[PDB]
Parts: sequence; structure tokens; C-alpha cells
Amino acid sequence: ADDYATTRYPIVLVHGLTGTDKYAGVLEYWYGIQEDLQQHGATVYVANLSGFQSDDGPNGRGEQLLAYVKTVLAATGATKVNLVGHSQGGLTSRYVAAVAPDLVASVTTIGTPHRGSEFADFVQGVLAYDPTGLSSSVIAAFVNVFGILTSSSHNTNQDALASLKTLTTAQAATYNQNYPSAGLGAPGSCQTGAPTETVGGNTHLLYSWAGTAIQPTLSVFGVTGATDTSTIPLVDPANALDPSTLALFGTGTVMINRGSGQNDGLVSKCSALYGQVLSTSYKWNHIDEINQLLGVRGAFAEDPVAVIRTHANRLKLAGV
Ligand SMILES: [Ca+2]
Repeated sequence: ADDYATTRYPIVLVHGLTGTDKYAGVLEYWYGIQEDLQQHGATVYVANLSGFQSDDGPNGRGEQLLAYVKTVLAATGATKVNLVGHSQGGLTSRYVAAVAPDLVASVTTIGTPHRGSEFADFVQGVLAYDPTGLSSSVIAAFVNVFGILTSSSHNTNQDALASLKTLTTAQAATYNQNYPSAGLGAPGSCQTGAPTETVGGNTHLLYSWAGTAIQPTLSVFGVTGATDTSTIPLVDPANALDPSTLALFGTGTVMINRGSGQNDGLVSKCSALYGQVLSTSYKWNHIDEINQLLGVRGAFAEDPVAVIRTHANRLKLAGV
């Protein structure tokens, strides 16, 4: 054990959609990652927010995270935190950095849909095809109940229709208008913005990375193929041991046919770009990014624990 990852300010890990600190109180969202960071000297706190909510709004994840951050500061005696968000958690982290900029030293986003998800667009379009709303009522109720039952604290504030809308491309574009950041490039550029921001006189270091396991191949009859570059084709252990591997290849194929380009199954490379983009080359699907399921990743996927650890060192060397 050592101080490789000892940052000045505590690290707050911020989960995305479906999440909680520990599913059913048994499976860490950030599997193995708090342990590894702490072994290397980081002070690490894991937020437990609604798995299904918007980021803004009085009932949203942003205000939940703000309240949590204030408790972390009081406990640690620190004046700021380093926010590290996966998936929607990067959007939640942006909210806190905008509304409480004096409490934040840095924002790092991992597979965050800054520009939304084409898969969310697909789901919302399908629900809109039923004019009765019954599909929305039934599916969202099931998802909400999943959220309640799997939340470590049985948090009953679960609104799957709000989270779905939040993660659409149209709504993300509105979010970016409402909560701008210098870390964002222009819409449609597929390029990042500035590596730092000063918000209300408070400087924030901005970082991101993305997984691009799912790559487009050939188009035949208007249908574009895809391949999962994380895996040995077909026979990779990850296809057998982690049900998300094949599922995210499928969702990523759908997204490619909606015009996403390369993606992690749920978030495109372009959507994920923010601040200083440290990599978009990891052969990762969306939950490989958080060392899931149970550390299982394709043979060609880099170790996400080591990537996060190295980033804590980067933060340390940057003075946060
Ligand atoms: Ca995996």
C-alpha cells in the first residue's frame, strides 16, 4: 500500500443509470475500485443516488449529490472534492460543479453521455409509438421497482421515465444549454472543449475517457454491421461469464444503425468527449468501464482499475 493515488481533495465516485453504491447491499457498483484506490492512499467516497432520475430538478440526482458532497466535506475537513462520474454520473457531477463550484476541484467523466444516447432515443421513440401510454406505465413501473429493490438504502425516489428523457440526445442538448461548460466542444463537432474552466472564480480541472469496444464494419442493404473488439470473436470468456458483454454488443449495433459511430454499447465516442480527453481507444463496453460484471472483461480490454488508479495519480500531480 502506498500514496500513488493520494490526492489533495477527496475523490467522490458518482454512479450512473440503474446505480447505487452497492446493488442490493451486496455488489459494489464500482467493483474493486474503492479498495484499489484506498490501497494507493486515496480518500474515496461512493455516492448513493437515485438510479432513475433526472440530474437537475428538486428531486434530481444533482441535488442528492450536492447534499452528499457537503457531508463528505464536513467529515473529511476538506474544502473541495474531485468528482469522478460514470455514465449519467458525469452529468450529475457537471450539475454540482455548476451550482456549487466552490466545492469542486475537478470533474472526470467516464463513458458519460454528454450528448445523450441514441439507445435512449430508440427506447423513448418506441414508447411514444403506443398512444395509450400503457407500455410506458408498465415498463417504467418495473424499472422503478428494480431501482427500489436494488438501491442499498431502498431509495424510493425512482423515476425511469424521467431518467429516460434525460438521456435522450435532444434532452442532453437542452441540458448543455442550461448547464454549459467550457469542457464541451460545439454540438456536432465530435471534438472536446477546454481542459479547465473557472466557474464563479473557482478553477476546475476537466477530464474524460470513453470506451469504444463496439466498432462499425460493413453496410449491406442499408444495415451496418458491428464487431465487439473487446473480445476474442465468439469464444471470449467474457461472452460466457458476463451477460452484459453480448447484450452491449447488441445495443451498440443498434446505436451504430442510428448513426452513433463507435461506442461502448450505450454511449458514443462523440457523446463522451469532455475536457481533457485522456483516451477513446479502450476496447471497453459501458460496464467494463466500472470493472463489471465482477471484473470480467474481454481479452483485449485494458484493466479499468489500473486506468482509474493512474488517473488518481494524475490528479495528485495536477495539484488536486
Ligand atoms: Ca464486462
